[PDB]
Amino acid sequence: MASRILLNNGAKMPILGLGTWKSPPGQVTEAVKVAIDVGYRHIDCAHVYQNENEVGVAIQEKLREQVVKREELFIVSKLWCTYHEKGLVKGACQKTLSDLKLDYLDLYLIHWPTGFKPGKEFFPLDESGNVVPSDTNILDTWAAMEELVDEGLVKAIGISNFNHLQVEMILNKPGLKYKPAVNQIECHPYLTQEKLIQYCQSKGIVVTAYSPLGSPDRPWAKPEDPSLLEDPRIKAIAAKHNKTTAQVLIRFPMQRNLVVIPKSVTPERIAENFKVFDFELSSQDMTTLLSYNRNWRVCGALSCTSHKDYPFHEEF
Ligand SMILES: NC(=O)c1ccc[n+]([C@@H]2O[C@H](COP(=O)([O-])OP(=O)(O)OC[C@H]3O[C@@H](n4cnc5c(N)ncnc54)[C@H](OP(=O)(O)O)[C@@H]3O)[C@@H](O)[C@H]2O)c1
Repeated sequence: MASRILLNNGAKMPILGLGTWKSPPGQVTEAVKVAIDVGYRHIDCAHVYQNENEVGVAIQEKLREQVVKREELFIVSKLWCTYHEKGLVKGACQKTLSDLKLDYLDLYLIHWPTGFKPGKEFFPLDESGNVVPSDTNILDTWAAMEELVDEGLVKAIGISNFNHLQVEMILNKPGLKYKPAVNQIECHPYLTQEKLIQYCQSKGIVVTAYSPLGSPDRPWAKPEDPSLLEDPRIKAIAAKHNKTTAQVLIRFPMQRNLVVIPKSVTPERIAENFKVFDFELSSQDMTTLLSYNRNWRVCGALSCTSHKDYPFHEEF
């Protein structure tokens, strides 16, 4: 298992990264410092997570300490839904760069295919609770992303939570200049994503698996929801390999040629989650884990279900 995967922009992306959604601002600086100290070279960020300033403090300190060089890091962020308009994309990217204290991103993603009305609120609502869309379309937002490459702000551009017809819309865009390098999607044994993964990989688009542990800290969790980390069948596979359940859940996407971005703020877990390059799941293990699919989504975008670009009506 090599540590990096080749993207269709010619750059190499570390297959293991640190997630930062829900990482409290008063803990994420230490989390990222520890991660870099124990070998992580890829951090997954987003403006909407409201902690990029604190992530940036950690990155900058480790660069200043010469623990790593900038070229060895792979920093990812995402354009939030209220910035899909042509005239807002550059400023949104620049705010993320300023907060992360970087002069380029390795990868910048359209966070969701749905554009929302610009303004201070990340989820602008009408008086009856529906998200207010913007009349921007995917293709014009993509052209704005391409301009970021040509201005030197980002090395690669990609998409997140795009279904296969939305990916196809970009691939078929008139005048397409840069293909998406990555589609970042939810993926784990309860949402195995075979169809969308095969489609993206067949087009040379690398898939990143988010919520690989089932996001046990997601704010809308209910006690009755399935729990990957507690699933006795997954625990049994981990026991057989003398690894933790989380380690199996991280190794699983790696062996499907995916990038994976588990989140933790706990130093011991940050280190544990990186120790996944020393064992192999068998083909039988892989097929058994795939068999647990139940089309269960952590991130269903349930308040956007009437948006014209809502991604999860299509089968994939
Ligand atoms: N593009 C998108 O729309 C999108 C959506 C969702 C997520 N993401 C990205 O993907 C990242 C990962 O997904 P996620 O944050 O939803 O959840 P996740 O990585 O599946 O799970 C994170 C949770 O697992 C716990 N955990 C981590 N390592 C563990 C271990 N070894 N043993 C036991 N528990 C462990 C963490 O606890 P502690 O932190 O307390 O240790 C935290 O509660 C996000 O942070 C974000 O960067 C992107």
